[PDB]
Amino acid sequence: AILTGVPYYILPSTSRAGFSPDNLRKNTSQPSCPLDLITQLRFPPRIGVPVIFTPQNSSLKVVPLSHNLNIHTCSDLWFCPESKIWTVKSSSIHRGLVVTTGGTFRSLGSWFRIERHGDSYKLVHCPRGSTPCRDVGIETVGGGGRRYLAPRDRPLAVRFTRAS
Amino acid sequence: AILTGVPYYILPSTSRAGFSPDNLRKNTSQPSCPLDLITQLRFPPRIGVPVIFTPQNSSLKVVPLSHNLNIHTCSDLWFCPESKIWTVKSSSIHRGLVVTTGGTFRSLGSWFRIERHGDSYKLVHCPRGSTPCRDVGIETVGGGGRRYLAPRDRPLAVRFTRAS
Amino acid sequence: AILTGVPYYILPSTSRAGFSPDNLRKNTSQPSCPLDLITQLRFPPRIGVPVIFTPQNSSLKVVPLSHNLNIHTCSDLWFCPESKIWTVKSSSIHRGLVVTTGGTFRSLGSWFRIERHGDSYKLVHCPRGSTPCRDVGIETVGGGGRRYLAPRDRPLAVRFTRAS
Amino acid sequence: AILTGVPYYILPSTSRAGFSPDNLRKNTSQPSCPLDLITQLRFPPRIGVPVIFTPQNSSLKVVPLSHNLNIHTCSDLWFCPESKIWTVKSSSIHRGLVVTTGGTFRSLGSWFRIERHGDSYKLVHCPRGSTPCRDVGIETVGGGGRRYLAPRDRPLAVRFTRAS
Ligand SMILES: *[C@@H]1O[C@H](CO)[C@@H](O[C@@H]2O[C@H](CO)[C@@H](O)[C@H](O)[C@H]2NC(C)=O)[C@H](O[C@@H]2O[C@@H](C)[C@@H](O)[C@@H](O)[C@@H]2O)[C@H]1NC(C)=O
Ligand SMILES: *[C@@H]1O[C@H](CO)[C@@H](O[C@@H]2O[C@H](CO)[C@@H](O)[C@H](O)[C@H]2NC(C)=O)[C@H](O[C@@H]2O[C@@H](C)[C@@H](O)[C@@H](O)[C@@H]2O)[C@H]1NC(C)=O
Ligand SMILES: *[C@@H]1O[C@H](CO)[C@@H](O)[C@H](O)[C@H]1NC(C)=O
Ligand SMILES: *[C@@H]1O[C@H](CO)[C@@H](O)[C@H](O)[C@H]1NC(C)=O
Ligand SMILES: *[C@@H]1O[C@H](CO)[C@@H](O)[C@H](O)[C@H]1NC(C)=O
Ligand SMILES: *[C@@H]1O[C@H](CO)[C@@H](O)[C@H](O)[C@H]1NC(C)=O
Ligand SMILES: *[C@@H]1O[C@H](CO)[C@@H](O)[C@H](O)[C@H]1NC(C)=O
Ligand SMILES: *[C@@H]1O[C@H](CO)[C@@H](O)[C@H](O)[C@H]1NC(C)=O
Repeated sequence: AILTGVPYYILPSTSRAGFSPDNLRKNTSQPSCPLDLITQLRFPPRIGVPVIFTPQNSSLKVVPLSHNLNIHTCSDLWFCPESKIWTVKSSSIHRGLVVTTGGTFRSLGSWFRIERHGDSYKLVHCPRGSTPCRDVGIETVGGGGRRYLAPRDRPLAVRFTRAS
Repeated sequence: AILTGVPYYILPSTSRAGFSPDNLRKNTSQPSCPLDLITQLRFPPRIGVPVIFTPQNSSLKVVPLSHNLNIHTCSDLWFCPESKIWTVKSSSIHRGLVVTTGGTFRSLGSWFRIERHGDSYKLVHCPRGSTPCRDVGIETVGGGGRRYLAPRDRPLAVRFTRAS
Repeated sequence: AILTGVPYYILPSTSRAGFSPDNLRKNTSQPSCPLDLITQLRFPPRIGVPVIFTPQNSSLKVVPLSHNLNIHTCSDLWFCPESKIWTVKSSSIHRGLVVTTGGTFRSLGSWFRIERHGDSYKLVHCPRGSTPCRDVGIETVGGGGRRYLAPRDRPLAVRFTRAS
Repeated sequence: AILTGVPYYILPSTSRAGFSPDNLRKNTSQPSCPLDLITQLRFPPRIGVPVIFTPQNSSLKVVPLSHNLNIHTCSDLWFCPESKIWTVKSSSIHRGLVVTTGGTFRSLGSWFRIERHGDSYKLVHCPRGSTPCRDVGIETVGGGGRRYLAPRDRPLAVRFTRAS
């Protein structure tokens, strides 16, 4: 059971290489962050930075699977003027959509879902909060060597583990 | 994509409780199986027994959506004299149509289709291989406590996991 | 130093999920194997089946990096009539090139190279034994849930470890 | 792809011995650095010190091949009064052209290009930002035992690793 409002790390189902907003990797003040990607921490594999899920249905203590929710990074340090809230933006250099921070709670572009996938989970992003949704996977194109979460063809199988 | 000929578990989109033909659940020799239902494994949830999809178009290597196919259970054990092939039968002791094994390849009553259902899928059954097709859902009436697949008004949203 | 004629396991740089020719996964006699893929062993991660490198330059005891070589599976069991030797074939369902067994030593399509990539290695496949080469990576398209090695855009970072 | 502004190690395509400006290798304050060479770290092999690429076209987010760019060392320590920017100087004590730091952004002598070299890459230097460009290779003459980058007839095949 995934709990509303409680911090979890998102990890690949088969690795301990977690994820962080880019601004937190760089760890310095930024004038702005027009495209703050969520990148994988790989050398060495590190747990990353937690997130919190907020179901569209405000009344729910347990996060429903396959239902609209918001995602935001849980971090007391933050080096962007923009929000911690996840969204999706278009990018030329990454040749399409990428997950980024700097969103807005309950906006049209803010909606993701957690869905079962094999014996674990996938994230999907749902434009306008409805189908058709797009799986969230790993991309490298335009990443210059790093891996970043993006709406993809192939979902990243993930699991959630409670933070600290 | 679902590949023709390859075994997949059928699973509810939000659950880990999969499905087995009753005869395999009982695991004992049967004199006949006039109504071998596909029952859900719930206590505890278990992935069940895989199936294989065979499109009506035998050229097809990838199973298409919204086209006639057969389904059969993938199991080396089999405790009924009848086949592993899925079909639909009427049962007054279940007040209506039920999914069962014991069908025949390419027969009038053997045709199902996989369709999109929101962010995932559903199975429908197509009498004589034509529309109207009816959604396959979960029933309980006359299951002696067990839940089993049956054509009904509301579909069961499902996902597919390649076996393993 | 990678030694000519000596068996190694190819592993991803950051996982213990190795690789096997499909025919060895199935472990039964096949009438033929028109497209025997090299698939990753993931549930649970397993070391896989070794390979042997044979440099184009027959005189060499140490495998040269960035030079033409052949690859063949090292296995006393074999369930295909075709060879253990790696090559690349076109596939419709996988939407392009895939690595397969069933090749021929020193043929035009038999040539791969091991090249340094970050702190480890990549495999590339070199049509006709010359540039331009294509990185070998992981693909899923048309794999029905499995991952298979294919000429790709993005290389799989790999390491080699001596077998048993 | 190499991204403008992002740090990468330059590494020989088949080796782990990378490169550092001499002043960083010595790690001691210098009164001037008339010829701060880029020397290879060999005993043992070490990845060295990253550089950043800046295309002459400042619009460009991805570094293109065969176009004028500047290179500079990425280091917070710096022991020369001169800059981190790469250039080429004549040195009669090295019998000819050598790569050095201490250049100036966008100057006549500051232009290098990344070109394809077989299955990998090479750096060339372009006097006045035009052809003919000369290959950058490794020399040793007058290096007091050390190997250093220098324009020459034979290129050093290189690869690039994003820093880390
Ligand atoms: C379900 O029914 C099967 C009946 O065919 C069982 O297989 C049989 O198991 C016997 C006792 O272990 C064995 O003497 C028989 O040879 C075998 N019959 C066949 C055709 O294989 C099966 O038992 C399981 O599998 C066997 C091979 C052992 O591993 C047992 O420990 C298992 O219980 C029955 N399975 C279950 C889970 O009840
Ligand atoms: C290379 O030169 C640097 C000279 O600036 C060294 O940094 C200096 O290290 C001193 C002794 O540790 C320290 O008191 C100084 O504050 C510091 N200077 C500056 C500007 O940072 C450096 O020494 C290494 O780094 C320091 C911070 C410590 O970690 C030492 O243990 C290191 O040796 C010299 N580095 C090497 C590898 O020689
Ligand atoms: C990162 O940034 C914060 C705030 O600027 C600083 O206090 C902290 O020490 C930094 N370094 C590391 C290694 O976390
Ligand atoms: C929230 O969820 C409950 C139970 O699933 C439901 O009864 C209620 O109507 C939902 N509220 C909204 C606003 O969707
Ligand atoms: C069956 O599928 C093949 C491959 O897509 C197609 O070309 C062929 O026309 C189809 N046959 C029928 C009867 O629909
Ligand atoms: C696989 O196949 C071989 C030869 O047919 C057989 O002898 C072996 O026991 C098989 N099973 C396993 C689990 O390796
Ligand atoms: C094999 O390699 C050696 C050293 O690299 C070389 O001298 C020799 O000419 C090579 N032979 C062939 C046939 O390429
Ligand atoms: C620089 O690159 C941009 C983006 O590709 C291009 O559109 C522009 O025309 C280029 N400018 C010059 C001077 O080449």
